[PDB]
Amino acid sequence: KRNYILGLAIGITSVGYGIIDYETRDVIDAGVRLFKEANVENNEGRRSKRGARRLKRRRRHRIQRVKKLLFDYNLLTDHSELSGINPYEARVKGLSQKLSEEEFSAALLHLAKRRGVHNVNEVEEDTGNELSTKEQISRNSKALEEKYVAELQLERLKKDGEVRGSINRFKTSDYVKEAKQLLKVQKAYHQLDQSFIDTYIDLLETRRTYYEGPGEGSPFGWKDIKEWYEMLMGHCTYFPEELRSVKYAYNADLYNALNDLNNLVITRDENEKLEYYEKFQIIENVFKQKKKPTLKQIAKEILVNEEDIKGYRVTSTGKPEFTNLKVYHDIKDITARKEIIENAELLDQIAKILTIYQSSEDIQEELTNLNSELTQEEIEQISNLKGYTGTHNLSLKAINLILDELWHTNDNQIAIFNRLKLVPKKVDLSQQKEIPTTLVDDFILSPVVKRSFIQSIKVINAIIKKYGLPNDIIIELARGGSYATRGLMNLLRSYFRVNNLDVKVKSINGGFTSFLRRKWKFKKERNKGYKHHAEDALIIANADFIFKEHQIKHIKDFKDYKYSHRVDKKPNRELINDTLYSTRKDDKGNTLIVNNLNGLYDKDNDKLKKLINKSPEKLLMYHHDPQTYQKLKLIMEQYGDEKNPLYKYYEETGNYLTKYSKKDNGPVIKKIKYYGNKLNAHLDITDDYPNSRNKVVKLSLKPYRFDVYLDNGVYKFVTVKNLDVIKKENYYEVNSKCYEEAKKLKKISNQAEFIASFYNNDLIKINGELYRVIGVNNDLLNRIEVNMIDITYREYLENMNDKRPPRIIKTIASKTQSIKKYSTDILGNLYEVKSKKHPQIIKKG
RNA sequence: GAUCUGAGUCCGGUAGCGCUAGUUUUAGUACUCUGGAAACAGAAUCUACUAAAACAAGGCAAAAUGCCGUGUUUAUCUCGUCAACUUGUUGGCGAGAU
DNA sequence: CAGATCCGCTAGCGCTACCGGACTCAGATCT
DNA sequence: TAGCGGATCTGA
Repeated sequence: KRNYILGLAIGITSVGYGIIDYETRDVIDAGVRLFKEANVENNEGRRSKRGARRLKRRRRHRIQRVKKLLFDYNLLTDHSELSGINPYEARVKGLSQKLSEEEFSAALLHLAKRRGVHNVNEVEEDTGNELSTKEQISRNSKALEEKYVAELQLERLKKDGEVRGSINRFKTSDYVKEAKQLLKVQKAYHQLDQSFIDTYIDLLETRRTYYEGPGEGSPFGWKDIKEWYEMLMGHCTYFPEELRSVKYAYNADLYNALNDLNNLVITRDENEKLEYYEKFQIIENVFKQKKKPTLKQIAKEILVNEEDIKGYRVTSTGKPEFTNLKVYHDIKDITARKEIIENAELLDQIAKILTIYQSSEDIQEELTNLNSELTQEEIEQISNLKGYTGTHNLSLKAINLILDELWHTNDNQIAIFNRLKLVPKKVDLSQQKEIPTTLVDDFILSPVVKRSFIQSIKVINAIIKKYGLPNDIIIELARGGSYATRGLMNLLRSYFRVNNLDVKVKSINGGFTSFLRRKWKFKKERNKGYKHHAEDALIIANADFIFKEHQIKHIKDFKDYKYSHRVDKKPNRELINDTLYSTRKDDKGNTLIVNNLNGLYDKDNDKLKKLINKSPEKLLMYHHDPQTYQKLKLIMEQYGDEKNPLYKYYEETGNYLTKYSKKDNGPVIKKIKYYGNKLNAHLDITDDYPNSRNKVVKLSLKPYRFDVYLDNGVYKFVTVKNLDVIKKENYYEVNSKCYEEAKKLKKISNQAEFIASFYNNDLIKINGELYRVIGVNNDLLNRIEVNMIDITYREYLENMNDKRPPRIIKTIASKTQSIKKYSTDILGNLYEVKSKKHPQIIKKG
């Protein structure tokens, strides 16, 4: 309808937008789009977890396979009990002496339990004494050439009293050697075939390789290593369809050499290009003779002085180096025969196999599959070859055409490609009115910048739909430098050009932006709010106005900012905290969680003394076996003013605090249990633990959403936890039984139906005040955590400068008058919304 | 100044494979009382060590052996179409609601 | 009963493949 | 990775 200049202030957590009229030169509308910062830590934690689960599942499956092996030979049965057997003593006995089949099974299962590290027996480094594994097992291996793993572990068990810890890391080769000696001794007495020993040793020593990955039933798996490398490697810079060539292919190295030789500038020829018959001679007398060509040796072939040579690439003060064909010389040494050397395609295939396949056994198999001329011995020699990794940026076909052209003409690669006329094509389809959001995914960015760009693209789409095609689009960026910015503008320019509705896209300069902000008065203070980002976008468009066209600016006084917050309705997230707590019934009859008090001998840690001063009965050692408590409390009161008597007592005696003993042999105490506050909100894990005397729970269960119900005037509130959502087929469905049960506790009438359903960062209007919901604080206490939409509560309190903690909790009780649900579009327009009836299905994909 | 190419260093990712640990329970041993006027273990379950087994709730798979589960996108409603393996949720157009 | 105050939340390495960026150098084309 | 899930505790 009306032309305008649109400013954008892309941040990590915010995309502020500002729309300034081209004619009146004043703001039409400005707003902010708030979203939680994308963090590499989130996905790295998810992947770290996925890997830990696979590790734990792999270990359990290996234990189960070992158990099946023991069953098939009747060594271990369901009637036998591993319990009561010390596996360390059993292993040390088995290395030299016969042992029973149940104790044999105990030793074998313990060996299969801990296998040792494989990454270190390949590469091990040692520097004195350190908290590293590569050095710890260095020291252990020093202690191993004398004795096996089990004997050293048992010796440590007698010396320090314990085996487990950082001291207990060893190599898989040591474990395999010990197990092999154990099995060699044991196979005489027991009925064990050779095949059983090899099967067990594979179970002990076998792990997946990094190129083999999970089972191909996984979404993360791959059928073959060739396909694994195919999806891994990039695509050609000119031919998107074509995959990159491996950088040590013979044609790629020839291409690089030809490129170098064309950069050569010779004066005696009075021309800048080198001759063809001369370049071929150089390449056939220097590059094919030396592993690394030398410019001085090139001077001999060119028959001209070195200072006449110019244009060679050089790195700092080093010699002028040229790109050399390592594959050609490597094949040349192992194979003197010239049919392999002559056939460049053979070197290309050999280099591709060497780069693709990570194992030497795989390389030999695929070299045999090549059915080439050279005999199997040279196949083994190539298999032993190493140093081939990475990919050349160009594809093999592009390299072939380019080198065929480079043999004759001395033009650089860009000129040859321009004469080859490959014209870039814009990836956007243009058949969608909105900017495609897939382009941001296409570009490689930091996760924070990628999410900010997606939000910015949707903001641009909404503005174009609401107001019309911008006259100009103007962008800033907080993170990513100017590189990500230029990618965003390449996207936007490509879309506008291909769709023929071209709009200028410009990024105002950071120095010029600072100059503009310094001009006049734009005060920046702490606790400004998101209106700060909105004002920055307005100032960005303001900067553009100065460049192309400051009196009576509406930017000075504009209390019309609209704040849009992203709503997170994504199911299946972190359900519950990973810590497992033990509970204990008190005298009264309430279930109390048990908390351990760690770091007793720490100067900074003074909790143990506070817990004694508050109430000593909270300590479990006061109630049970009180004499060590009385000794500890004598130590406690003796120091008094000292903040942590435990560390001081240990320092004076030289040893940590030990539990009371008349023989003075009592064990040292590292942690102390005390009684915690009673818990109502918990998840029972006690079923996992048979015959558990006391109930063991996980805590802090995360809510998904809460539905506000209204019966007979009083407002109710039902919480749907992340544990109540379960996945089937392609979708997520909340549990009907769990929802009905949770409705029973809140005792909502059957005739009542709910006002609305609230997800995280959803707008709610309680008693005429509108805040966005953070989450339900207490399900039983009927309180929900909220936050102010325009400014975060912490910043508002900091301006308010009060003592009260920055946290607002609202109670949905019998006294609240109204509850309303509001939604804002991405632009920030706020709407009262109508609710559906009881959402129990959410789609995935 | 910005694309392209290739020599390096230095950071950041995405996936994969493993290591030792951590929380908890059970069992055993130590240690704590008790008969003990003797043998024996009755309690206590606090403090350590060792083992096995459970670690986001769970869901698949059949053991001819293995896989998934903590991220990425997402304002709400009606409207006639079109899938989903045919009821309520989702591809797309319209329309409301500040 | 309504805020305020108090209190916890798994962890270190150790490799691998391929993708990206900044830099600095030697030369291409575009603006 | 500093916000979230909660329990206590004073007013009473």
